[PDB]
Amino acid sequence: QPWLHRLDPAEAAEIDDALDVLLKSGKPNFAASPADFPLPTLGPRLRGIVDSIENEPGFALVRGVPVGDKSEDEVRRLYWGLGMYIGVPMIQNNNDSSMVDIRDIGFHIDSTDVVTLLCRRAASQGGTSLVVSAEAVRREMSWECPELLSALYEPLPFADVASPDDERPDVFLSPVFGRHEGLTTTRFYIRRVLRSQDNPDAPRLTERQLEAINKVEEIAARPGLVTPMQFEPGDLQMINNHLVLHGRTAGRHLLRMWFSVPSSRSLPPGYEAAWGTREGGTLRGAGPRWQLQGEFGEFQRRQAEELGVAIPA
Amino acid sequence: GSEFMSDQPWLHRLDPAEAAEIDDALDVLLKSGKPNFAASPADFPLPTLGPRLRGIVDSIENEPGFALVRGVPVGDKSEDEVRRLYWGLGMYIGVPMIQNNNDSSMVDIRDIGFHIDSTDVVTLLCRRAASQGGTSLVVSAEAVRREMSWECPELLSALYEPLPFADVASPDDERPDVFLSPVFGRHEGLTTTRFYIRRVLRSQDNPDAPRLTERQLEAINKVEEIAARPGLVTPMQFEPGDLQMINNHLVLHGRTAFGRHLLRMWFSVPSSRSLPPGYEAAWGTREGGTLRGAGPRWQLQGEFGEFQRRQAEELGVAIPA
Ligand SMILES: [Cl-]
Ligand SMILES: [Cl-]
Ligand SMILES: [Cl-]
Ligand SMILES: [Fe+2]
Ligand SMILES: [Fe+2]
Repeated sequence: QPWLHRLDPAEAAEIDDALDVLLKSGKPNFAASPADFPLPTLGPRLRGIVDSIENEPGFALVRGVPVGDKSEDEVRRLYWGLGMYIGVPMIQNNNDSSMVDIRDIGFHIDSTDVVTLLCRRAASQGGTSLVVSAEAVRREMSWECPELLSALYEPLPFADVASPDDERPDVFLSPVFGRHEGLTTTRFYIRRVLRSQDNPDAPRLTERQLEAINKVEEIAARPGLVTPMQFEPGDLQMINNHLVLHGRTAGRHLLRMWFSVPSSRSLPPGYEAAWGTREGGTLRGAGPRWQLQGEFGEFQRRQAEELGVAIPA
Repeated sequence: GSEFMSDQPWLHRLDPAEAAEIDDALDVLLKSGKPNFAASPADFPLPTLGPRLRGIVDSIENEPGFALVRGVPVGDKSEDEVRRLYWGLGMYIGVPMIQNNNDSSMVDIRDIGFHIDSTDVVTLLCRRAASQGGTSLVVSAEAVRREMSWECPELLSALYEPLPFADVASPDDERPDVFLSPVFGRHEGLTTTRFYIRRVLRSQDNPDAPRLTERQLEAINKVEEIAARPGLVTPMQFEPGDLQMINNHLVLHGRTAFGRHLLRMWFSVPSSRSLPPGYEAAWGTREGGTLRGAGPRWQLQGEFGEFQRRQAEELGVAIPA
């Protein structure tokens, strides 16, 4: 498939050699640069793949990352090395983590420009990853139930993933479907919309809005629109959250990273509350207060200058 | 990519050898002594351009849904000779259709209103171009529908429900026959459109046709408004020898205001799309790749009808029984 990019032996061996440089450098992750994880041929190719998910269908699966003979610690450093050719990593939670373990789901986006998942160990049976184009869903609705689209273009309340108190979350407004200068952007997450109601000041969800978001979920789950993906050790999935909704079917171990990327799209008016800034190619996304602190923060600035990602002041 | 050509991808130029091939083909046709309705590709041989023409007509089933062939040698020909040349080219395009109540299968166009023609593929051969203006305009119907899905989705339902159209095949234009058809439809993943405001408004002259509701009038007006926007329109300035080919299921066409002379033909084609339920009234048959379109009663009669059957068998166009 066009979204599948396989690594050949030389490229896999190139990653092993890159990790050796990183391990032998005596530098910790947050002090490293791409020169400490050299990918002479795979580097430019990875940048190109990340650039390509700015277009439909908005995701890519890289296959063949050599993780089988590595320790868990070594895989994380390898993953960190690959991330230096993807984007600027972001803190993802209130625990100052920039790499989250997924071990032992309705369609949704992650609150970041690009999310990646590296599979170290695959699920025995279930755990099939599901991805769908948000624009394809919007287009089905435009044929089948256009009367509901207006509800998804008006801003709806979302609980902020960065809320310190999840029982009384901070809330921002965002449309589910938007577009700016011809580039579409989506935000969909039923749980976050329902949780927004725990803030008594947030607007109340009308039944029309509830009907519309439920319609989005129903259509996204249809066979004709879904692309299933059964992760194998060494798979690196990359998703553009402006274009893709992702989900999962019912000793797995995946590693998640969040990235700001230099090719991200500028956003429509009013999207500052949800994303921090409208301008594309900037350091943005969930939990602004988490970012740009300590050694990790100094890595973000160096990495942003390396890839050409602007840091809003 | 790595190359960026001057010509648009929908522009197909003829080289000298291809032009000479048409000149030679016309010589064969004129020297055979056969009239148009008795001829076959054997009487207008295009060894290299024939297959290329078939491929271009097949390719307009996909986006962008139109093509402009440039360089047909018409400059030194009489009006009569250009018509014979055009007829020869049509034997590699599709099965020609009767277009009006005077049994014409080649109509003269002489001296906005986006619309389709009531046929699968319409072609225009430019013998003479207008000195100033007269720019041909084409727009993607699905692109118009998609703007509406963003800007005014509440109006789309009115365009998916059948609307009344005056039938071009009506004997009495002041008392037209009327059929119902949606403005936008899709079947098995392939979209189809019908749009022509004048025809929709003229349907009201038939007292039996349904009266146009406010939502329908607002919706069709919105389609016209969006189609005329600069960002969606593709202009084309015809030159002598240009052959424009348009797939009416995907493209709406129009013209800007002003010795113009174009020749129009209508074709059933073997790669045409199957249509949604209820489209029989407007098209005759839903099945794709069949002889269909406006005025079924006009077709398959006399010598022209026998040419249609021979031509349909050559190209693989089915004739429903
Ligand atoms: Cl999230
Ligand atoms: Cl017509
Ligand atoms: Cl009319
Ligand atoms: Fe997620
Ligand atoms: Fe026309």
